[PDB]
Amino acid sequence: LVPTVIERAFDIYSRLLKERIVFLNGEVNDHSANLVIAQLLFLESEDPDKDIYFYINSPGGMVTAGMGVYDTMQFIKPDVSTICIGLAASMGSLLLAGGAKGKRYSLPSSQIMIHQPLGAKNILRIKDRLNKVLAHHTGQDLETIVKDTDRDNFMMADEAKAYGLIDHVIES
Amino acid sequence: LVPTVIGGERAFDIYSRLLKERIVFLNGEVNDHSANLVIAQLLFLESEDPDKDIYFYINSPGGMVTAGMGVYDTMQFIKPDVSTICIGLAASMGSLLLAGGAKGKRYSLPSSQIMIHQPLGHAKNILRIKDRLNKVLAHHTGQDLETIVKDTDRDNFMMADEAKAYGLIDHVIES
Amino acid sequence: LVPTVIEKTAGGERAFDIYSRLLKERIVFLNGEVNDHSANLVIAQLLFLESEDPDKDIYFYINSPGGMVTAGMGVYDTMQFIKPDVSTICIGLAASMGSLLLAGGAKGKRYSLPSSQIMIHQPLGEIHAKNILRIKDRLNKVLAHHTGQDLETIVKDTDRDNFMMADEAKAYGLIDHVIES
Amino acid sequence: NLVPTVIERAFDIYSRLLKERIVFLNGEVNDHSANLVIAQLLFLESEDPDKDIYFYINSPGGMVTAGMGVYDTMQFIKPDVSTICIGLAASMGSLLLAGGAKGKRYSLPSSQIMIHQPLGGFHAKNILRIKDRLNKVLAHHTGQDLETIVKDTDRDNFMMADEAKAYGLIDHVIESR
Amino acid sequence: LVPTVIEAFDIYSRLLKERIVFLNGEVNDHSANLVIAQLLFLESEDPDKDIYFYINSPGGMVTAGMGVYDTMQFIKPDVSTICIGLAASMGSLLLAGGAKGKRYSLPSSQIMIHQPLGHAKNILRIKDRLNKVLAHHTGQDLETIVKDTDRDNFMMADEAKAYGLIDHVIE
Amino acid sequence: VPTVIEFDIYSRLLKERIVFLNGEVNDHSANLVIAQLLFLESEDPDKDIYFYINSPGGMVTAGMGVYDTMQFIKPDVSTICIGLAASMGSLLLAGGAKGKRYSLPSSQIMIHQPLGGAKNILRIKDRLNKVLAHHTGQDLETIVKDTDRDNFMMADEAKAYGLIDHVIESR
Amino acid sequence: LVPTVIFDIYSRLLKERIVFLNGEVNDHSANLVIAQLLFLESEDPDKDIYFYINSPGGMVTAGMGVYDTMQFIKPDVSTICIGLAASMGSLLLAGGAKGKRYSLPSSQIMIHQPLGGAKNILRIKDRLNKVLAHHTGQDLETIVKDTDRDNFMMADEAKAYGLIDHVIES
Amino acid sequence: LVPTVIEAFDIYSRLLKERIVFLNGEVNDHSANLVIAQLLFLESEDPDKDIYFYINSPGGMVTAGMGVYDTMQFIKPDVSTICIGLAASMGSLLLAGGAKGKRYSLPSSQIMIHQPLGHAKNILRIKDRLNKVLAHHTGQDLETIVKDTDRDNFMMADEAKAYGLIDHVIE
Amino acid sequence: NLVPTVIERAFDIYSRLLKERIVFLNGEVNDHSANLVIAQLLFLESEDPDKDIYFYINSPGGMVTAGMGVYDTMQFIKPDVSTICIGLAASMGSLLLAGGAKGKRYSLPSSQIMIHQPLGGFHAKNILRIKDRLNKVLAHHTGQDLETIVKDTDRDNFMMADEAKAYGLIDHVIESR
Amino acid sequence: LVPTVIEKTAGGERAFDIYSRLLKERIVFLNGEVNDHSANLVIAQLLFLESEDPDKDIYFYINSPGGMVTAGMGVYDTMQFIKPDVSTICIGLAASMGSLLLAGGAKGKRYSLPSSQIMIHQPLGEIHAKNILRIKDRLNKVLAHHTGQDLETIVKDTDRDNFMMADEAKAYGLIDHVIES
Amino acid sequence: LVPTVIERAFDIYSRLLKERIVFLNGEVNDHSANLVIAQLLFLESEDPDKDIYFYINSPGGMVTAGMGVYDTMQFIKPDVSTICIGLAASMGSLLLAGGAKGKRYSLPSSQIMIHQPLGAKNILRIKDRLNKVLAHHTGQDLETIVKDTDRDNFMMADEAKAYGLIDHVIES
Repeated sequence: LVPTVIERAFDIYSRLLKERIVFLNGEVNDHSANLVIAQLLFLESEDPDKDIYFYINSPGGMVTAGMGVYDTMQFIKPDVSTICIGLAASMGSLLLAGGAKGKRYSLPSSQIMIHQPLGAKNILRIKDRLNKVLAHHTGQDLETIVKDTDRDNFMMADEAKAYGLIDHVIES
Repeated sequence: LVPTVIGGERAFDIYSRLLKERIVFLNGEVNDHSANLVIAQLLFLESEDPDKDIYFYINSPGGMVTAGMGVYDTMQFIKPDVSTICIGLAASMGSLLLAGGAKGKRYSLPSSQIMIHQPLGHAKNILRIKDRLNKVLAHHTGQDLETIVKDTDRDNFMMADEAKAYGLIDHVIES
Repeated sequence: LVPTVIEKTAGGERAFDIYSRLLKERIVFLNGEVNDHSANLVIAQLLFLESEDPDKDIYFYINSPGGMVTAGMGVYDTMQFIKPDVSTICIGLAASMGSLLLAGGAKGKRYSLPSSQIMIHQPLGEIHAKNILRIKDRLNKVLAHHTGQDLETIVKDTDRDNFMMADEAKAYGLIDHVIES
Repeated sequence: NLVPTVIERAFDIYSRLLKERIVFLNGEVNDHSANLVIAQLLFLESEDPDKDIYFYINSPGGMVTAGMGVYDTMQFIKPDVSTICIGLAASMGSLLLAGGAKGKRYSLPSSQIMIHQPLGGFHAKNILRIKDRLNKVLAHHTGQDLETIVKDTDRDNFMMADEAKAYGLIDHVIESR
Repeated sequence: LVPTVIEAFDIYSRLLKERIVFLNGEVNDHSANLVIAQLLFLESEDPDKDIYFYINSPGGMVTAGMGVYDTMQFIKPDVSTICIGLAASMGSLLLAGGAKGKRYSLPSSQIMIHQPLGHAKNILRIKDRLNKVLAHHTGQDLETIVKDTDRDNFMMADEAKAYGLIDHVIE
Repeated sequence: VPTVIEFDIYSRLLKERIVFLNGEVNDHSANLVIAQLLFLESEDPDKDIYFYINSPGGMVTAGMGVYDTMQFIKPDVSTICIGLAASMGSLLLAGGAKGKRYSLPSSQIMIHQPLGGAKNILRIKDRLNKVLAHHTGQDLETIVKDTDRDNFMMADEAKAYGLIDHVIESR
Repeated sequence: LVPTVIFDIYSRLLKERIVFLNGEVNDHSANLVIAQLLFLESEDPDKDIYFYINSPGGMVTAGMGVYDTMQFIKPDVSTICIGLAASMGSLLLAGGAKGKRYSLPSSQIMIHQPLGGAKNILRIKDRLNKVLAHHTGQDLETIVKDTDRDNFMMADEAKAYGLIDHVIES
Repeated sequence: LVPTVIEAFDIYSRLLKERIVFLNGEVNDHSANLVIAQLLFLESEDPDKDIYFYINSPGGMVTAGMGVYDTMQFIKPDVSTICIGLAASMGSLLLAGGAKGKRYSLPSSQIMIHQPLGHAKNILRIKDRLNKVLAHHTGQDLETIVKDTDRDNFMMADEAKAYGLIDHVIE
Repeated sequence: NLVPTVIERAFDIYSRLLKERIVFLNGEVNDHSANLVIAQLLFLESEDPDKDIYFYINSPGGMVTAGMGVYDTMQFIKPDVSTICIGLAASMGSLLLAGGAKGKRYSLPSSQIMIHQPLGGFHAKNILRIKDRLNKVLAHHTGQDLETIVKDTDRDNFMMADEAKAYGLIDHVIESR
Repeated sequence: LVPTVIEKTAGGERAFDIYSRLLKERIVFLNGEVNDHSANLVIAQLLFLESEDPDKDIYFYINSPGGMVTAGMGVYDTMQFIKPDVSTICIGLAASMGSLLLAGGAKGKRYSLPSSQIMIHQPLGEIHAKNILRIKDRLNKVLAHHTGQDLETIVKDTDRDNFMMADEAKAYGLIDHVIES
Repeated sequence: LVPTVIERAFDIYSRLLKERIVFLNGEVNDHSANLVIAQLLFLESEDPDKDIYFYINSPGGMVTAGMGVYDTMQFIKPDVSTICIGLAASMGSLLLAGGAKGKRYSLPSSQIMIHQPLGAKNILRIKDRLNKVLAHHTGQDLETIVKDTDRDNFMMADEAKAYGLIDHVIES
């Protein structure tokens, strides 16, 4: 179902990749997470000083995979600007939240959710790290995050901006 | 995979032919795969030319709200005006994407079915998303919210004629 | 679907999938379960990169929960005996054969991103005997070699499901550096 | 669909390594996987009858008729076929490994080599005198008497690379570089 | 999966350039029709050069398979047959119907003339035609062929050479 | 399965006015309990029913039919939790007769009711909170607070909370 | 599976003229009710039947065979509700003896019936609304409006609507 | 399938007459609830005679399984435990929670205190309670129990006797 | 559902033969099939602790923990358990057969007896010292040294009834009446 | 569903399924594929009938295409070593183990109905060897014994799928009488 | 779905079996054929001189199984009267045809078909025996049967009586 473009033959995502556009669409997992990392590493290699535009529509997924992407965004040289174009739940909100400071966006009707669900024992811990990371990027107190996450504090686009997950709603 | 000149194969198919003329299809269920495709095509057509109008032909029974509203917003906030043409069925998110078309360019073919009811899809309180939908359906149609809220409650069915008078479309292509 | 990159290289205006493009930088990926299919893709790529140059480093990005011990052994062995240093970089998970593959990288060139998780549990995974699992001792020596750890320590922690964050794996000796910029 | 690929449908890593006369057997030997090896071995022979072939083997074995086809093709064609074990060579896998050119049969050190060949072979009764050509072939390449081969092919014996060198199944164990 | 050659050709396409065709796996309309297409194609390219038909099959459909046999027969170029692995049922017939003096097997192959079930009962005078075909090409008495087909006679490369199913075993 | 006289094991225990709810609360399982409660009412309406509960809950519709049937029959329905009382199980356990609700010490009790069970028609949610509050001796304000999160409880806390009256620690 | 008395638990409650519709109304579930109603009528034609309902409804054809069997038999069919009554469950609840239709407070009654159960021949849906209008006491144009709408009603509202006589609270 | 006795009793029913109960296979609501029913039934028949609880289980659900443990504890009669085959996870706990001096194993059985995954992360202070239970009944230090549970400590009948999981090995 | 049955749910042929203290193991040893034997062995013990039990075995084996449960139950209970092989006794099947009362272990003459015990046993590593109690048990009942048992339990050796008598796995081969 | 027969027998007014009722006349049935489940029902019944009387004949009605060789061997062996003569009667098919079971009946008491079909093909049907199929020789001797036929004749005709009508099986020695009234 | 009767508890077929009524319903196979043989053997044993009523509604099935039943009907002492109560195709017609001379019936609307379909090679032969058996019971020439069977000569109840498959149509 994916169309093709010229300028050479290109699928549409591949064409949009040339303009430094990366997509995450649907659930985060070893396949979808590793392809984002692959595109990010590639775009850094082409130009280490040009911004990348990371469009996110995700109900989240695996934490190991998602944190792989999150780390990669922080530690590549380029600024990864994050746009939410539908949803950003679970790891979707964290990857959104972890975009480059001042370049985190959402469309108005999207739904940002910050609760990280179920998907060895003392090992969470990981959850503490997700709260500490969300607190850095939003600026909230760690306590505020810990109270707000073990509860699916659902938020519209304007509510997420107040909370510090994104920087700008796109009304234009 | 359609009639192909020469999934992610190497070919120039019918949809790739018509994308060169800025035409875009939503055919079938709205979901993460299908919605992201529209949004990808809309972003692509904008970077090619930000002034030329896009022709977004729609035949959907609806589906996911989050993904659907993601398309709606993209239609609104890209510079190019998006024309909408209903070519069979426009229910739930189909009707909202249709009705969300640029002012003056919201078409439907004579026999099409527009249905404006929207079904569900922790939480319960969280479905004030239904109020965001009702505002936007009122904003584009021109109807009152007390009408839109009540009228978008029951499974209301419209032929193209009724969808013009209601305000979901601006014309009906008899010529 | 996998994205596609078009380039030139004094040879032609060539077209690569995103992974083949990164293979030009000597970047191989192991992503997901270690089985025959995925272990031979890795091994294939390592041989290809050696055939192109046996001295330039290889950067092996690992995000695996593990899998087959024989298939992973092939990869581990391939990493040791091709001429170029295989630098390993963990970008999510490295459990079981994955943590052996991560720890089997060149001295001083094993990395992990900060949020990655590493487990050194070596689970049970045609017909052959229990005493014939002296494959288990080889894993434990391979790990004890590469970590700098006492063999008794590796035997104690491998039948324990002992989970570690990135920096803890640094402490234990599974990696050399966590990546912080 | 296929895996790390250049295009101009696509030119995968196995193809790229076939330009270098490198061939794999990965997973169980069957009609599909065995004919692929046979077709590569024939193609490589026709490109250049004199340059060597490098056959990297990771297999639990499988079909005897299919595998014997591969085995036979390796002796038939003009090129020396070097064999390298890169994980498992079991049953037909061990036979194919052991059937590489004299002095050019390698194994990685962690590899497991199992000469036991189990049922099914495919109608089947005493006409599993296929089992006797198996053992003659295995005897010829190893230098073992036919007694020991029959003894050891009917018991599930497991060898690491060094026992496999000792036994004659392979000439070298890659312990370096 | 099938590797590719650049000069993008799949490996069987590239071997087709050298007039080499394969029957691998079960004989059925699809696989039989494929072999027929290749034999047709190669003749139109050159009707005077041999074709090399490598066979690893356990047989299968009689109609489909006899279609392949008939095409081998009635095309101009000699079709030389080489067994690599198994030749059972319609595989052993197709092996045995290669050009005279040009039927081969590699020495570890297994050849089986028995042909099972794969209409009416009286319409297995198709069975009679197969046994004639096998008799003609082997040199054997029809009585011998009919004995050895109802029995599941299993032959190695040497036995098949002695029976007349193939002309040479090659090393 | 198992059988006895002085009848499966569950039928035998139904003579001693004992009823089990075991596993998911659905139209099948709810109705058997309702049917058992009704039968026990007609057999002797003064005497007490002992209702054992080990369930992660299920349907609200099916579950509340059991709740009502406990209240609006003659007998006191004494509840005991013997493993798990989640979702509707918490409520059915909480809805036993006044002063007659028990739990075994290792039991886990969870008042949260998940979405399974459209829109504002989830005012049912307020009837649950009210039903709980009324039986718990706890304010609608904290009851809604706790049912909006995955709030686990041991038998000790459940008693202090109000959900049960006695934790069995003896004979 | 199901317990035993002295009979199985449902048969023993049939000894006291109690009948259950549990889960979906279909050929199988509806015919069991229909056979139980006939049996109770043959045991004593005057005594009241008690018909507990917990259903999301289902097949219109089968569910209307049982609704007719309630009217056609002599015994007054008391309909009690114990959790849910949607689609045919709403109709079978309403179709009980006037003076003897009951519910429990937490129950959820829904008059809406789905699509699944010739096109013009679904004039059957207009018979449905007539029969509801007859048992409720409402005008027909109120019923056709309300059905087609997902209008959820709890026991106190269902009393006001005419769908039921009482609400049990003791 | 289960044979029948006439005196039609199934064989487990007939052994119930001699106060013998089985946990065979995985511990889950169904199987756990069954065991609880039998322990309840046998006490009402006679609260002063021992019960003989034969255990061949690899464990399973913690909630369900602790329900069985608690019932064994708090009923009047001693529940003597006998391991025939396997006692892993909730099986080894249930074995170990039998009456003091009356916990048995046949000499070839395999006993494993390790308990895996089968809510929230903080709600595995259930893990703490299990390790207390195991510590209490074994006589071991909680530190030892916690070491040996996170490890997959596999014990034979003799080792389990030495550890205090059982009181006797019998021949 | 069940098979040739009297009623007064039903009284099948296995029940009718259980009145005669005859017990079967039919098909693979698992938690369901093994506990059935254990429950019968216990029931027969409780009916009458002194009269013998006749255990007719047709099994490819299966689960070691489950089967050892059966094995142990046979030694535990008071009654002599006679074992009769009626087709296959393999792995756990051969162990159960061999674990019958001294002098009361029979086999029909066409039966196949295979002492090879394969994986899976069930987490599993050196804790397959279950394998060492297997061999001690097999050694005790047969009279074979532990060497020979370890040698022969790890190779797929097949015995007809007369080799099984010779080896000590059974005391008698039913050649009459 | 299986029909049910009610009777009396100085014991009670008992109730049998149709097969248990015929078991009172010492009639056992093997119907369909020989496997572990069906071979033990047969063997169970044979032991039961012997336990009731070891001298009264048993009438074993066979309609099977065959199946497992070990399971059928059990039945064949059970037929030889219980004290009462097992008369066999073929009522449809007897192929493979079924024809061995039919032919394994008591001397002079093996029957078939006229329209029955008998094949003596012994097909291939945990892990063990090819030479270990000297089970095949035992079948061939068991058949050569019971048929009166030369062992070479049985070896020739068993790998041939040699089909026979009832009266042909009489000629070959597989049965004694065809039933004609 | 099968009801129960008194006089003792009885399923309906079991009750009807006491009046010497046997049923074959649906496809002929090892299960359904062996149960008819079992009932026939049983009814002979109860009374060897009382007729048995064999009601047949069958599309036929396996020939080995069906010929097992056919033989049993001929060689038990009782006369097996055969009634067709719906269909009697393939082996259904042969079992119908092979009822006791003068006691073979059909209801008027039933459909008798005499073609034996597909379900080693020279082995048919069996088919020759089916034609010879059908010729005995009907009285037709063997040639007539051989021509008429390798063709699905379909027949109503009155046409079957003319042909000799049954003796009487039941119009009363």
